[PDB]
Amino acid sequence: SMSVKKPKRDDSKDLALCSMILTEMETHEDAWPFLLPVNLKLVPGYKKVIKKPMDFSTIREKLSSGQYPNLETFALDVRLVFDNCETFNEDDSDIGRAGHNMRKYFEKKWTDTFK
Repeated sequence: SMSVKKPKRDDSKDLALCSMILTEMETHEDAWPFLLPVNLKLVPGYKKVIKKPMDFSTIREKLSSGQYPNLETFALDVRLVFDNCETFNEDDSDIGRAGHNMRKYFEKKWTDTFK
C-alpha cells in the first residue's frame, strides 16, 4: 500500500531473457505454422472466428519496439498463439500437434528461466 512495498524482484534482464526464449521458439522445427500472421484473405473463417490473431513475427516486433510493459504481457501473447491454434485446428492434425508441442516447449523454458 502507500509507502509499503514488497522487496524489489530484479527485472533488468527480463527483455533479454524473453528475446532468448522467443529465438528458441522461432528455431524449433515445429514453429512453421506460427512464424507469420495467418493470411486473412486466403484462410476462410479465420478473420471472423479468431478475435485476436497473434504470431511469432508480431511478438518479435512488439518486443523490439517496447510494446510489452512487463514479462507477463509477453507470456500472454505467446499463450494466445497456442490458444488460437487450438480454437481453429483439430488436435489430430499436423498443425494441432505442432501447437501442443510448442506450448509444452514454451512453458518449460518459462518455468526454468523465471520460476
